[PDB]
Amino acid sequence: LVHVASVEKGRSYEDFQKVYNAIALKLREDDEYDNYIGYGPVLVRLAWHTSGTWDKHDNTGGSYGGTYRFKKEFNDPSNAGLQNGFKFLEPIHKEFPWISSGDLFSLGGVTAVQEMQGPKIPWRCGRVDTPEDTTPDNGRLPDADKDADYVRTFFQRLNMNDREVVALMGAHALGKTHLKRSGYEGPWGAANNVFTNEFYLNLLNEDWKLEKNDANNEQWDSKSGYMMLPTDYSLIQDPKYLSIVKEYANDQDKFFKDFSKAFEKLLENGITFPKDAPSPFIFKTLEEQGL
Ligand code: HEM
Repeated sequence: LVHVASVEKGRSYEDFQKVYNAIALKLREDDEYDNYIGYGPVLVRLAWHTSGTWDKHDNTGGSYGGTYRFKKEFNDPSNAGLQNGFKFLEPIHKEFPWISSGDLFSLGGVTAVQEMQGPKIPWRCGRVDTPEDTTPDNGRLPDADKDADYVRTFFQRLNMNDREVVALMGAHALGKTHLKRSGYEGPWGAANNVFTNEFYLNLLNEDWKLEKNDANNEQWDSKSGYMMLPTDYSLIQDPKYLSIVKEYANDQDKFFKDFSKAFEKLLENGITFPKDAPSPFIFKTLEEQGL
């Protein structure tokens, strides 16, 4: 099945910059969430999980249809906690009812990365809501208790190569694991609502110990109070991933550029953009606008 991008009727860059801005202003205002981490990280994860159900083999799942709004997908165990990002976006959608669900979930992620001082992420409009029976089944998002071979094979289904995988994983600088959500507990670093290459630096430079958490799952822990999932740690166990981790730990600009490309790609998988579609939009941050 082909999913052709269809611009919300009559809308242009300024309309979407207004949606961006409303997201960004609420991110600033609603600062208490998650012990003052704020909503940035969970909005990035919402964008990824709503895109990451895609299957390149038959074009099922993906960001286009905004199917997270249906109960089979919002109740996926893999999505536990993302309801907080959805609730955040509800007043945004009420103010701007013309935006599609897929466009809003993906734009939330872009806006969060940029407002957290991350790279610019070009973003295209035109996702169209599809019906409840197009919702992908549970089980397409990845397990955390696995090794590098698992990670590499998993991401082939999303058409991501080694560099794209290691770059995307750098988003684990953000937010934290929550025991009641995923069976893992703790942040990956100190700067968890500012977008930096800290994930790679901590992988290489902390002294990690393999411990069991209070849900009886293994995770890697440091004396600084940081953690890594087994799938994170696999990036320094596999020699191909290790090389790339070292590259990003040593070049913040390269990480930013490669993350931006991979994240846009993730958010666009499955979508056909007509030859005469608008060019991708690059939104200004609140700071750049003086707001
Ligand atoms: C092998 C792939 C991956 C696995 C197994 C994985 C697993 C996890 C787990 C278990 C959590 C903690 C959930 C919780 O307890 O709240 C988490 C959080 C998160 N993940 Fe991933 N992840 C992967 C890839 C990614 C990618 C590709 C991105 C986005 C580019 C991403 C962004 C995030 C963010 C931002 C959080 C923090 C959420 C919060 O603080 O609420 N992850 N991930």
